[PDB]
Amino acid sequence: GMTLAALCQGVLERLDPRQPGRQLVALSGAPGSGKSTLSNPLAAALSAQGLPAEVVPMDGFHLDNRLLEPRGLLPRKGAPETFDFEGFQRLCHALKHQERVIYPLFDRARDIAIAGAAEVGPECRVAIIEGNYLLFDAPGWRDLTAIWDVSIRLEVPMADLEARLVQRWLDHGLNHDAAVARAQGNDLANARAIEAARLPADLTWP
Repeated sequence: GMTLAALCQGVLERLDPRQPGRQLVALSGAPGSGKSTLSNPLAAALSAQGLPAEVVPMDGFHLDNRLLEPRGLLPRKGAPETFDFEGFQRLCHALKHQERVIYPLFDRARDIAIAGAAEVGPECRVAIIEGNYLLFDAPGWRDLTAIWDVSIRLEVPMADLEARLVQRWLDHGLNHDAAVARAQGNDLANARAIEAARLPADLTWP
């Protein structure tokens, strides 16, 4: 019930042109929410209105499997406790007042996070930070809401998330039974934890 145009305008109205440094806009979804398909056009819309914006994903902050494994966390990769929270938090802080900030990008195919893979530069006025746990009512995570200048929740029904996740796994070459089991495991449990621990957003799409 909201157009991208109205989303862009709503973000702009809520930002403060007089505010020193870089502004942060959070877009929080769940696994399967397709959040990157919203954040990127939003970045482009804002840039077109004279606010150069870029999308900064949180995925680069996954711990490596070599850490997760001995901790018994490997089967839950994607869960909040499988992220470098303190490192992500440090990035969010750096983005406000550092001119130039290097950060990691997650390589899905290789199932690793690559350090030194991306940079937010001084020309960027707004960072749209996208992730699953940006409005998440848990220790540490809940403190992030204080950092955001504007926050957006991407709201997708659980049923829709599931279907999208199964397709994901089907694409990966899993058969249907397997794809369902895989999705119903981790991803959907995370989606559920997210729904169970919602912090309020400035704006909700759609």
